[PDB]
Amino acid sequence: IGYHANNSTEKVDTILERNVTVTHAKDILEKTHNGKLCKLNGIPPLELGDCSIAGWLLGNPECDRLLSVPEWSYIMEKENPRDGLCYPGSFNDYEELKHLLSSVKHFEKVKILPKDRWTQHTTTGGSRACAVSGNPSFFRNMVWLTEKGSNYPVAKGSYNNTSGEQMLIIWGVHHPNDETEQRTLYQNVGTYVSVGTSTLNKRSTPDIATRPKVNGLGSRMEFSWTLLDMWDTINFESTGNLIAPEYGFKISKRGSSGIMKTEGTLENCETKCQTPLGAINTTLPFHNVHPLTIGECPKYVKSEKLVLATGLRNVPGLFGAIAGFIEGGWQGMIDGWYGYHHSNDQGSGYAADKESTQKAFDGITNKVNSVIEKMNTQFEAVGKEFSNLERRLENLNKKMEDGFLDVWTYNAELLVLMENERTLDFHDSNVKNLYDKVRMQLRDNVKELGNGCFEFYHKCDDECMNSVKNGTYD
Amino acid sequence: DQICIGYHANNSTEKVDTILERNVTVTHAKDILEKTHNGKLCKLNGIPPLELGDCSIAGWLLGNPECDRLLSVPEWSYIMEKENPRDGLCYPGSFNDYEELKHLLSSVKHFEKVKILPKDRWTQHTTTGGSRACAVSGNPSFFRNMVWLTEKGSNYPVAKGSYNNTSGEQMLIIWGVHHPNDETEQRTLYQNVGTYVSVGTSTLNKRSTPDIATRPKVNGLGSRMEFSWTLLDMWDTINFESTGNLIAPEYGFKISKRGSSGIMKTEGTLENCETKCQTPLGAINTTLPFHNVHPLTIGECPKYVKSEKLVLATGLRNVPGLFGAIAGFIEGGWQGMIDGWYGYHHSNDQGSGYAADKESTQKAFDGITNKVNSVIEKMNTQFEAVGKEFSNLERRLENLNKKMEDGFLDVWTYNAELLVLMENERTLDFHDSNVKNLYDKVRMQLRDNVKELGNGCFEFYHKCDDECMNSVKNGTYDYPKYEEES
Amino acid sequence: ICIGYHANNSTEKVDTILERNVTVTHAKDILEKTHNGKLCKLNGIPPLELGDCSIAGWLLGNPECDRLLSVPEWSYIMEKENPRDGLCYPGSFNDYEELKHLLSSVKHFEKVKILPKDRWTQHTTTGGSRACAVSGNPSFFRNMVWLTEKGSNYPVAKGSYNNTSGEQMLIIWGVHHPNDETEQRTLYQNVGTYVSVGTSTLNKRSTPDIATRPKVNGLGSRMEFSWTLLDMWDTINFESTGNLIAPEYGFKISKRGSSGIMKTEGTLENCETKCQTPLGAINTTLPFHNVHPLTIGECPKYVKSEKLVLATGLRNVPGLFGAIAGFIEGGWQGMIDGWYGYHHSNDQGSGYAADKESTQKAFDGITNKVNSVIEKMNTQFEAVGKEFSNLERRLENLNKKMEDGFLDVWTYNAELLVLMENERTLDFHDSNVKNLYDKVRMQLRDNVKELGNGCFEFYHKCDDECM
Repeated sequence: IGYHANNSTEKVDTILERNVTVTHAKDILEKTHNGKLCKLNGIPPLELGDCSIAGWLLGNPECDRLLSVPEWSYIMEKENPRDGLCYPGSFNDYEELKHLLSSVKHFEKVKILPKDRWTQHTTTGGSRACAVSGNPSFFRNMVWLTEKGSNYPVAKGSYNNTSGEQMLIIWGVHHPNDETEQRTLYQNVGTYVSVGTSTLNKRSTPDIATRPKVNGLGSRMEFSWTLLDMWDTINFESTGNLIAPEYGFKISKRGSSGIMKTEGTLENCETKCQTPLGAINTTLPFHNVHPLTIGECPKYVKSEKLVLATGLRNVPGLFGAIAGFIEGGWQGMIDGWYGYHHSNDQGSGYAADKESTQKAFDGITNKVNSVIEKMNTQFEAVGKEFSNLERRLENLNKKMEDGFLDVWTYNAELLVLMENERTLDFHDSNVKNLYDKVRMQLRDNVKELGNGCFEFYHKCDDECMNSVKNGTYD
Repeated sequence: DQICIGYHANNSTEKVDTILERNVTVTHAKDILEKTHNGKLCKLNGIPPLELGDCSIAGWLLGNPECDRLLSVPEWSYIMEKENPRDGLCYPGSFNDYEELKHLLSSVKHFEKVKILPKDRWTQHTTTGGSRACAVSGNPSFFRNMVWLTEKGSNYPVAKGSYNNTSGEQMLIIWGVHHPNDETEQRTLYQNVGTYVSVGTSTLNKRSTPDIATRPKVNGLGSRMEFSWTLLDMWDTINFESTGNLIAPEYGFKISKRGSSGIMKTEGTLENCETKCQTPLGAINTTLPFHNVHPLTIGECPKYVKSEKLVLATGLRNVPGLFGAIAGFIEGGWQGMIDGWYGYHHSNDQGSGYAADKESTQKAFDGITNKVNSVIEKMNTQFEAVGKEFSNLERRLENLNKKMEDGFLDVWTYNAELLVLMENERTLDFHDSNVKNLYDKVRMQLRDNVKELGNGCFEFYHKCDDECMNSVKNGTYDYPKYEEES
Repeated sequence: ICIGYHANNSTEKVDTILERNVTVTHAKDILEKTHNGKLCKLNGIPPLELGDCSIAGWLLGNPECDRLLSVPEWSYIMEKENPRDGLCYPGSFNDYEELKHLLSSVKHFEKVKILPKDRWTQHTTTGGSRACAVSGNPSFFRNMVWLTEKGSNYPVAKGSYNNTSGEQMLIIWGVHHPNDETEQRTLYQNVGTYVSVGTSTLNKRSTPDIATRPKVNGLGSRMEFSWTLLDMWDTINFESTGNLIAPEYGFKISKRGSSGIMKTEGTLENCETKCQTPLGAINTTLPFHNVHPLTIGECPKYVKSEKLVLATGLRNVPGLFGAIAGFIEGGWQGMIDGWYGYHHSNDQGSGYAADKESTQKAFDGITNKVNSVIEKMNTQFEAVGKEFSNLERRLENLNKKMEDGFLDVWTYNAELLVLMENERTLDFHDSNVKNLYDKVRMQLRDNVKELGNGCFEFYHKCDDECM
């Protein structure tokens, strides 16, 4: 009676030993990507290229050559894009807006307050900070309302959202550098910008103050945004300083996702799980490619290897058989894990025991499937956006992401160490029972050598052997 | 004459899973997953929930007239609110830090409405302002708890009102600012045009100005009322001052908490049962470590888990393993044995029978009882609310909460599933070992005086009466005899 | 010759999954529960000791905070729960909690004068108040300037500063909210005033909120402070027609790594640690601790356990494999060379001789088990104790629910890991003995009578050479 051995050099670790050589193994740690940024469940990412979401939505001219898909599953944005607010300013609840737009089932720009209908006001206001070909220009999607021939009548504009979808609408307030600038632009001095819906009520006043120049400008534009419900109306009214929308964005979501910081470009592959380094195609329970994934991914883990033993100890244990009283394995056996040798005056040979091998194999298959398929895997974004005044909130997020990282790493490491010493012991027991099963038949008619062999007292031809390996014999 | 070592079997069809096998039939099992509720919404630790019925918390606190018929308890342990109540801000508006206020009120040790700035004392101002958006019987009315200060006969003198909190408890006080639809409305209501509303305490400093703008009509109104709130400490004073547009409180709410809880979205009503753990589907009464009833629980509950079954094997493999005994060289089990898990058969010229081995059965039973108790009682279970409130501009914060709740869900589910799979293969193996040792314990006594058949039976060479058997099952036995030999 | 196992005077108890209060020959506690009682340096760098002050009081320069130490560098902040000296002049501080997090850990911190008090000619500059009194006399936040009318005139106040210090600079300013319109005038002449602050990033125009309030420290007025980080080479511009409480100083700040604040009454003591708690410092390699939840540094997983004892030796007898406390009824106190071994009775003498090879292997295995449980534990720098405002009760609870969530995960897992690993360990020893017995039996065979107690009685004579 003996056990299998081969040319393998695959090493695993158990709870009691390490660097233990086994005959076969399974790695349950995915660590390879494809290097490519891909579609996610068949739907592409929004490719911003060199733009920020602000620049894109406002219509920074340097963002004219963007692709713009009707639908996307996540957003590729560079870390520190180049083209954002060409006209220096700020964007209120910018991060909230990014989350909103992270994943969109349908997205269509539509004209809601046409530039031309602003008669009684100058409409061509631009600036060289938004220059296209030396010439002054402006956010393609916004209108800079300024005095007309020395007069700025109350500006009123409204829009009933009849597009049949929620609509994202953005507006701005211009903050002059000094009182003089305020006048040459708007005539009036104590101005206001007023925005209303069923939900939104807001009246801003310009904050005229002295500031350092950004892109050569001391003035600023502060943008705000809102979701106009279906069949609801938005009302703009202003005595000056209103930067009005010309367009709105029909938006229907969906499921919500996240933004991926990367320099690379979309490549036309598929994936259910994307990382900033490349896409992951795996059934394995854990990965260590990169923490900031998007999609349905394995548990990220701080391990370098998680190798599960599946075969037995390779010898060229709890039950004292394998590498025990049966000193070594048989390379000559290839039909299975456990089996017989048998020496006869009709010839020698190695014959695997198909029934106990098959059972052991079913068990190990079940173990590996348990460790792999009990793992619940849902869609997550991981990489989140936080402002400069949200350092506590950002850290709460980190402490949380790190918290799970440690839980999964420790558990996966130990699950593998514990399950490996069980597996080797399992093989040991399988052999010990095969030996005992044969011993309990032969009894007296054989001398138990002690090396796992039985020397027959009587002659045992090829017909007699088969009975022993069968369970027949007598 | 012969004696046989064996193990219990029964009519059971209960199946469990191990790490190596599945759908394995065992003689007894324990389900450690609670999945039944009582369908009722109950008191929580003896204290009722606040039943809002068709109202929102805003509607309730402000005194929306459609909320007149609410119960109002002095004390509650959580709040039942519908998803999308019907009666909130009858006069269209907003409520600042509304969600924070809901959390504050989620659980309250004592709650009493008290009159702090009596409506009548506002002489020099009109006080009867109402609106048909808050209509009670066609007629115009208003939030029962608030006062709409308006011009009196073409005059709106500065309005001053203060209150020293002498109630001996923190007091929740709410006020509002009215945002007219146009400048004309502003005048016919308040005369003055550049108005303000000013509120102060030792802690709060706020001056609002009305935002007069054009808006779509909600409940037929283009105007809006924006409410704010604060906690007035004990022995501290609140000062209101305004040249117009103040919607002043008439009442305040004595509030003493407590512990903080949460709000439950449901359509159902309180039913007068008890529970330590409430779900939107019904209450849970269990000692089990895990449940799968519903994620949004309130109280002290089992770990919610995405499993369908978590069955722990306690008995042995039902046969009608690591140690090669059970369903091994002892091919099957004995249905005829009912005194225990392991035991003897024995064939005598005085009769046959089955006799369980009380000492090894009792030990095995104590071990399995300890295993099950370990898995169950090591589970730490504290009071939590789970269901949280987030505003429209708090989608990131809400998602952080979800990612967190989902994070633990996966941890517990994976661990519970595997803990059960691992512990089950140990249990079956444990029984196997128990039998193997009982067999070996008998073999090592008899030695020569018996032929080891190989099926777990021993055929005696000498005769072994009922007195001889007892010695073998005792551990006595010996042996001088001998015969045979002969 | 016999086969048996070790026993000793030990009374150390462990629990397994099947039994409890089981006595073993040796054990290892993997739960750290001792501190040194001292508050210490953290990785060689001291904490900022605020003593009786709040961070506001410190930064603004509340006079009652004059005698503070002030280090150029610190790894965390000691602040009392409810300090005594904060805003002596009643008010508020905007995004205060965010500011505390910013300052929790600082690589370099230097106060520098950016808008000298003297250069405010055309304005009165000596404004004080008895709420900030130093020796009866009125005083004011040492780091701030109270700009007031000069002889009945308050010209537009302009002051700017280009950040040339070569480091980000934390700058703080305030707006004074008078009690009534009259106070506004006797302080600033003008009535419709504003305070305006600008940088490349910050744009803000505040107006004073004149209203009636209860007195705090005898004052109905209030000062509302705000703050900003002025980037390197960027400029900040102040402009105001009144009510501006201007900075005289700014704080060069370079961080670092970010940490947290520790609420405590104690004082720094000049010890070292990698892990500090409010009760004392922890020096351990153990995977879990139960000293205190609010730690700072690199600490073991906090856990709700009272004991986590790992069995390492075998069952102490004065199992799965039926040997230990089985057919070999008890252990030998007379054996001291190892865990398993032989007795042997000879006509040349008796004795106990441990089996060095199987003992050494078992010992290597158990050493590996204990090392696995301990060294697989990933331990990173965390702060745990966080600051939340009165209007952040939801956010604070999200943090608690999270901290409690992991506490339960680790506690349950550590408890069960120990229970499961202990029944494996005892069984491991059992198997080791069973195999040593079988290894000897399979040699002797016929030449000996197997007694059944783990001994073999030789048929032939077996001298010391035969043994």
